[PDB]
Amino acid sequence: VYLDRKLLTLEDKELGSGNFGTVKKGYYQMKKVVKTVAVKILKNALKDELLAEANVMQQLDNPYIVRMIGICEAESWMLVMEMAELGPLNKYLQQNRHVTDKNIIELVHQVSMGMKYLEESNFVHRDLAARNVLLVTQHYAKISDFGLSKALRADENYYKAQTHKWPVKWYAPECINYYKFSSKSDVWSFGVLMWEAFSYGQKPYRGMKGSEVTAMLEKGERMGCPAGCPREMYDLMNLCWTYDVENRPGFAAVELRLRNYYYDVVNHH
Ligand SMILES: CN(C)c1ccc(-c2cc3ncccc3c(NCCCN)n2)cc1
Ligand SMILES: [Cl-]
Repeated sequence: VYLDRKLLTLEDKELGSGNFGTVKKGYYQMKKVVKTVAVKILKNALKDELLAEANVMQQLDNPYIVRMIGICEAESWMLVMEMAELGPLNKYLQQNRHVTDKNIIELVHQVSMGMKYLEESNFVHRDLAARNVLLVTQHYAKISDFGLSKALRADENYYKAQTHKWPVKWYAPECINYYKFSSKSDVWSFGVLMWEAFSYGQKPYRGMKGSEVTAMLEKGERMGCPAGCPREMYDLMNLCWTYDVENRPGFAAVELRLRNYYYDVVNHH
């Protein structure tokens, strides 16, 4: 949707940055109330990527996915989104070390619900990481950052990339080796995201080059169990890290395992 620039107010507060430009906090006027927003502003191919990112967000409607308000064509191209005011999950857990395991399970289960919907909708995220999980509240997570997302063709269950700056530590072997991105590749990333969440926002494969990560994975080696991570949660991360794409579970199976485990945790102690 095309938004009116006069109805938008930008704050000095920078929420994010990259080659595209920045993300700033703002306020947008709705029919009656005013809405707090996060605005992706482009620096003045880069314009087309923003419109495709808006096109994907327009098509998604789920409680666990950041809602887009619209696009604003003014001093620059802007993508206006509802703000998840607690911000990225990795930074939040680095600053709040006392969040319980039950609370982490709850948040990771919400991400899996959002991804089950994306899988059902036949979109591939291609940038699933804890930095792209945003907190609305300490008990409500949403998936953001659809800049690399693709709508799958009607005849294929994967997107084939033509070019190769990629978040390689979050990518499945088939992505790195064959440039093929499927919902199962997003499951691998989700396993890295789970490790990050139970490691209170620690970076995965710390001190390792992307090429050293690839070699460790090719040898059947994986990151260890995070300190105090429940065994059932670590077993699920390893299942997400199944090398062969055909034996790796899809998001329906991942979400069901997280649902049953979470409702078992809440029913106990
Ligand atoms: C508390 N704090 C430091 C903070 C930082 C970032 C956000 C925030 C919220 C957003 N909400 C909706 C869409 C994008 C959002 C965004 N984006 C950019 C990077 C995300 N990988 N950042 C909020 C608070
Ligand atoms: Cl990386």
